[PDB]
Amino acid sequence: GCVVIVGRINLSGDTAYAQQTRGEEGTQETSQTGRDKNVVTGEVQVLSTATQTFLGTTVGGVIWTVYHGAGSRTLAGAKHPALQMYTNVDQDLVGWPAPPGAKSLEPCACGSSDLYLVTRDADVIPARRRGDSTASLLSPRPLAYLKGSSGGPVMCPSGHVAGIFRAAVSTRGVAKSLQFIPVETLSTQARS
Ligand SMILES: CC(C)(C)[C@@H]1NC(=O)O[C@@H]2CCC[C@H]2OC/C=C/C(F)(F)c2nc3ccccc3nc2O[C@@H]2C[C@@H](C(=O)N[C@]3(C(=O)NS(=O)(=O)C4(C)CC4)C[C@H]3C(F)F)N(C2)C1=O
Ligand SMILES: [Zn+2]
Repeated sequence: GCVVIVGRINLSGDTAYAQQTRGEEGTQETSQTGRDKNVVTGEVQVLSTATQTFLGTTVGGVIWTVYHGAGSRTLAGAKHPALQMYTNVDQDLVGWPAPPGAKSLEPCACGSSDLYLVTRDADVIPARRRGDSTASLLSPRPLAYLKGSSGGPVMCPSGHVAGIFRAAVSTRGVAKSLQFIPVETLSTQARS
């Protein structure tokens, strides 16, 4: 089937919030068709398949997300579904051309180690960067609270995107660190 945009998160300005755009029935129908009547607004899109829900982040004109969520599927669009311009299983990364209305986030270059994840519910979860692709949670939290936020943005204090949430370091139901796809990896991405 198709990946469907069932919601959005606008990060510019005040404390962000999530905005639902479709329901169960409409998302199933639109994953069957591939025709998305709704307009695209925001920098972070809530994405769903017939079975899974996750996030995508708009950077450099492209909606990026995780392969373990979208696989090789297409993204519903105005007229027809959009084909993936980027696919990399090793990086767990996939990318579709950003349609009209999708606002891109600017890459981070400040070197700030004080990052935060924006979840699918628009919660802010801070973490201290300790490597190229890892950041330690300031407080451990149950893994279930992070589920469904893969593909969401890992942000710097300035509002620029340092990375894309990919996986969690967890033990016995409790997450201690986030692992993400560095933003520098999305610019050096081969338009297949
Ligand atoms: C134990 C754990 C937390 C479940 C697991 N940790 C884990 O593997 O830790 C190791 C050690 C340190 C980093 C990581 O190195 C391995 C990298 C794995 C990977 F991620 F690159 C990945 N490449 C794939 C490529 C092709 C096909 C399948 C793939 N499957 C993968 O990983 C899988 C998926 C990923 C996941 O659940 N991501 C999140 C999420 O919310 N998803 S989701 O939206 O609900 C949903 C399932 C709908 C899409 C953000 C974390 C949230 F839950 F916090 N996983 C397992 C984990 O995070
Ligand atoms: Zn920055």
